[PDB]
Amino acid sequence: MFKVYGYDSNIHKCVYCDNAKRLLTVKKQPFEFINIMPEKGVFDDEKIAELLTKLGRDTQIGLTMPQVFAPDGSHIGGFDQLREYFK
Repeated sequence: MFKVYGYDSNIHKCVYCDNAKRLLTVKKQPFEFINIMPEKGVFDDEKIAELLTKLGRDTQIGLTMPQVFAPDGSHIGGFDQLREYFK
């Protein structure tokens, strides 16, 4: 189950979510979504905090969404970056 760090609602846009979703489904792999903005304009301090630590030990260099994560490993990347993970 891949973890997608992005937005799944009317509180935020998301293009890669549409393709990335069918992407994993097409390859025949399960996954789970995660919204980093559970409010009309407020990110999730809980996930955001763990997100940074999950990334590494630096800062968010223009961190964009959606950001996927290994179902049981480490950060994989976005859509295209992940497509490489799926080959």
